[PDB]
Amino acid sequence: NKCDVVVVGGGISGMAAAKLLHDSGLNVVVLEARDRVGGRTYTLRNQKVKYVDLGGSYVGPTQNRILRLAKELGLETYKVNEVERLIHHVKGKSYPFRGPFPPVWNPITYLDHNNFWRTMDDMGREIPSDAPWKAPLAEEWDNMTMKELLDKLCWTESAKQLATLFVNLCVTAETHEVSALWFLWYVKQCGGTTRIISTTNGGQERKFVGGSGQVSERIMDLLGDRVKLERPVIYIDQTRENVLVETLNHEMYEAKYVISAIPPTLGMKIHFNPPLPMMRNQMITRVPLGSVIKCIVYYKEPFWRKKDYCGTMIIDGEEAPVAYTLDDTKPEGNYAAIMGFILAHKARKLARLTKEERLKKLCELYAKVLGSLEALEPVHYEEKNWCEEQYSGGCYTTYFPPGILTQYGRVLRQPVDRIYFAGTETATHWSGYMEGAVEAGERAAREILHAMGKIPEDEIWQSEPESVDVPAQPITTTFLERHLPSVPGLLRLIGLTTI
Amino acid sequence: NKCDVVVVGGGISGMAAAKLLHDSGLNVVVLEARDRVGGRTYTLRNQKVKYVDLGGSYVGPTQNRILRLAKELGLETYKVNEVERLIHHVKGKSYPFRGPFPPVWNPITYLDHNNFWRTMDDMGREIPSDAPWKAPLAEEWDNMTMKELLDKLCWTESAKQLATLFVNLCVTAETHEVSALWFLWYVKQCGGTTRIISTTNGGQERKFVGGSGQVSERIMDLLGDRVKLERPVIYIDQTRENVLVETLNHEMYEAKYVISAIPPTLGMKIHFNPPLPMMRNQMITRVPLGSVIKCIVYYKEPFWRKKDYCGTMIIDGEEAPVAYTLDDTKPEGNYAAIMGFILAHKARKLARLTKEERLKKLCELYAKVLGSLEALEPVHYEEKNWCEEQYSGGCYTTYFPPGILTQYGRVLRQPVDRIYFAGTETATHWSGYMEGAVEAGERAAREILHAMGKIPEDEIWQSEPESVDVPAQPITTTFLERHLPSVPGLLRLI
Ligand SMILES: *[C]C1=C([C])[C]=C2C(=[C]1)N([C][C]([O])[C]([O])[C]([O])[C]OP([O])(=O)OP([O])(=O)O[C][C]1O[C](N3[C]=NC4=C3N=[C]N=C4[N])[C]([O])[C]1[O])C1=NC(=O)[N]C(=O)C1=N2C#C[C][N][C]1[C][C]C2=C1[C]=[C][C]=[C]2
Ligand SMILES: *[C]C1=C([C])[C]=C2C(=[C]1)N([C][C]([O])[C]([O])[C]([O])[C]OP([O])(=O)OP([O])(=O)O[C][C]1O[C](N3[C]=NC4=C3N=[C]N=C4[N])[C]([O])[C]1[O])C1=NC(=O)[N]C(=O)C1=N2C#C[C][N][C]1[C][C]C2=C1[C]=[C][C]=[C]2
Repeated sequence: NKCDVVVVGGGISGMAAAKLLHDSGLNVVVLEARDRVGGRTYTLRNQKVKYVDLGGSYVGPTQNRILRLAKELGLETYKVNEVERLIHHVKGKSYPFRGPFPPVWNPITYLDHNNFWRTMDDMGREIPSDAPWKAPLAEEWDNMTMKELLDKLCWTESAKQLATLFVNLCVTAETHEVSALWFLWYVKQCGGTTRIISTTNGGQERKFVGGSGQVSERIMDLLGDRVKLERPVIYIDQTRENVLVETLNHEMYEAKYVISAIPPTLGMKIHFNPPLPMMRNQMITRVPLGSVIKCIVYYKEPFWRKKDYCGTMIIDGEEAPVAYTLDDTKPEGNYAAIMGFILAHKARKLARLTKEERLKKLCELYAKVLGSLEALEPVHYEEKNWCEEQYSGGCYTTYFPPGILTQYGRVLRQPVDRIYFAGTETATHWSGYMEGAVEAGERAAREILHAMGKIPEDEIWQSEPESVDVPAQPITTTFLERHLPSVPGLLRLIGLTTI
Repeated sequence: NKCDVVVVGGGISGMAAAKLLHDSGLNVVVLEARDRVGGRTYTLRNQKVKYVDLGGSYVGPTQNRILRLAKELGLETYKVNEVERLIHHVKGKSYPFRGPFPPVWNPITYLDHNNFWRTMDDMGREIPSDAPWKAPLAEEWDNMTMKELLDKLCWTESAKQLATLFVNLCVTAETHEVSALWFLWYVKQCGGTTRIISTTNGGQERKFVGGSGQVSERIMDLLGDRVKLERPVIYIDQTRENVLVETLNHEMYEAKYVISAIPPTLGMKIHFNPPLPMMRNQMITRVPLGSVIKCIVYYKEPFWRKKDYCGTMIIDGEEAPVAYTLDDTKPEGNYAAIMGFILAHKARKLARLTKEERLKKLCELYAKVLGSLEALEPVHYEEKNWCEEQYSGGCYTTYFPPGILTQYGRVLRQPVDRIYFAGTETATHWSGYMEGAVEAGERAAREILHAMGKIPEDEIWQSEPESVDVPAQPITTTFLERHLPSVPGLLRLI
């Protein structure tokens, strides 16, 4: 029944909020809809895989909050395999390469590719992380889809196709589904294009030994009986002195404050008294999550390594069920595996098939790309379709369709009386990730601490010291990369020299 | 507790479904979240206004289902005033005109305007009403916003601005918010551009005497104690032999079947066991409703009529809080009033103001456009901001952002085990309107009747005889309208 703060949702954000508040000496309850904690992270354990992350998994440099929280809980990271060559598969052909990005040899295509990435970052610099709607051209960029932006920016099909794959992979949505402003914000608040797509020195550098699900599990252990599983919140009443929170299984909870640590649209599952203010009421119907099936194919050995392939494949084209893979072999070199995401429309399309049919398509693709018959002999397969999750709504995170961020973005983390808003979607650095969940959870917790008069206002937003275990190399550009012209820039140079 | 069918939602669609099923001899319960029926229709009554529709109000020719249902309930329509001249206000200036559409005098602008409307209808003819995702170019049109389409089609700013107003008014959303495919379907399934925006011979021809809220109210009377007010559904359990439906106030209902007669996204407010199939699970997070405040300013007399103005104003520009008005005077000529919609981003922007501040902005605008100081002396004001409604989500209806209709559209009315889907959003003719609510409610009811073996499959979808009270004149085009070239067409000819 009675406590200081009810936290709705036991994912990383809710658990981090509850832990902070508990550590501060407050009585907290976590109400979790599912029979488990973790939310969009889920570590499956069986004999065949030992352990596997079926949701959120990767961490990297600049993600200092999740790294610190996990370290405190007794967890370790290991490096995702990127020792050998990456593969770029284009027009039914594989091109091995070293370094983070597939080389471009055609000089026009090179200028186009260079300009695209550069422009994405240039545009991002105009977008405040904590207030994207305050960008000078916010409205213009928000009233455009990423598809429209790509059509304007890319003078080659090659750049457009790779840019499209980049969008699909980053936000599990089609270029035509998402606001250009929102997507540009999303990339910028992750530290830019290089940081977001890189394995080495980027978001995909590392995984947790034993799985990411341990983060939420170990906090639950610390909180004891304070975490209530199978308690979906259905009703929040703020008419009285204490907030009343009701669950589906008929239980009633009373608190001074509430943290909502669920995906914004999942707020729809709760009936509010009094009704939510107009802007939030409408906002929560406007913010869908993306579509993804995470698939892991297991092999007897990491055979790709013997061919000097690290396991990273970037695969162009509609036919490919998966567009980006990573080696998912354990740090010990066993339980050899390839991880791939079936993204956006392909998640929708391929969900109609059986598990076995999906496995077959993946193996035949990998056999083609790696040029290896061994890819046709999987020993095991695991997958998770996040689109079917009632209490997630999708994965990895919430996307904003055109026009929504400028009109409703201000509302995202605006408190509603005694309800404060956590969840990775309300973060300002690595929003969408486990890192963002920690930031948002701890910030929401601190908002309540300030409301109670326990901390000053300037302590609500707290900086994080850099991890000593996972140091961040700065993102650099060469002179040529900075100053080489775009395609229209080169054409203008030709038109001017013709005088 | 126990019945044949639980209907979730007591708006027109749910009420029509419940009435049909009740008339067939089944035991029906209606579970309604609010302390009233009607949903997106609401008729306010007080001495100052007598009665006023604050939500859905207008009906017109081809809307035969709502007309028949209302007639059976003892209701009558009257004609919205369009006797005198309409006004097109452009660049701070009023241009009175007769007929449905504002004249265009510049020949290039004329060609551009003509081509736009014609192209909208041409495109719509390729879109099946019952399956828009089956249009030959469905993906292409769905992956584009209406803003993108307008940018391609309109060679003049004049046409683009008017086209924008048209979109805003029809679907309470910005051109950049909505799929081109969805919007083109929306217009086509209302009978085309002429039918959708016309007062005379169109969707705004008539209102119900006494208000549209009477439709749901009178059905509730017919159903007696079967309608349960203040019963928001929170949980539907389909694991057992009978469906279990739980409400917020702790009551449990058991039925053989369920009709969901709420806006698709409001399905999110219900916890499902077993979980919804993947496609619907995601669909209901992808389908927002538009943004609108309906505002009615009352005056001592319908003074605009004396100046040979009917009360219809089409008002261009960002500054104007309202872009289209209609005379809202009662058929008796009293309770003189002007109705306007504050739409899309302007609803969001102007909601921050007080009621009094909004009234002032409306009156000053009307005084400008009508050229009358009398517009500055309102006797009364009523408004309703539908964006604040927990159990509506907005108004008039659900819009589809780019990419959603082709990917998730098939799911809209696909049954989930024993749950069937009503609501105006699932209609194929005047979806979005009271008319569509009747169609969907009665069709959903008939799906259950067929599932029970009570009617054959070909009786699920039923045609409606034309109303004798509100006959439909066919939409015609002139020879020049059909064959005059577009702007690029004329340039190609040069
Ligand atoms: C799903 C997913 C996947 C598949 C993958 C991934 C992901 C995901 N991610 C993301 C994460 O996970 C997130 O962010 C997090 O987790 C979030 O958290 P939060 O905020 O906390 O939330 P959640 O989890 O959801 O929780 C919530 C909770 O609540 C609950 N509920 C609901 N409702 C309710 C409740 N309760 C009570 N009541 C009511 N009503 C639920 O149940 C839950 O529990 C990510 N992340 C990271 O970090 N990392 C990673 O890994 C991940 N992933 C992804 C990835 C991707 N990446 C990409 C980009 C670029 C690139 C890539 C790859 C490769 C290359 C490149
Ligand atoms: C709001 C609005 C406004 C402002 C206006 C208007 C409208 C609206 N409209 C629309 C209508 O109203 C609709 O469609 C209907 O109503 C629908 O119905 P339904 O389907 O049935 O649905 P609702 O109503 O919503 O109902 C539902 C119910 O449910 C319930 N719930 C929820 N949730 C829940 C429940 N329950 C239990 N549980 C749970 N969970 C609720 O509460 C409800 O009750 C329209 N319509 C028509 O027809 N007409 C008209 O008038 C209208 N309006 C509009 C108009 C416009 N127009 C335009 C276009 C073009 C033009 C114009 C104007 C001028 C010129 C031109």
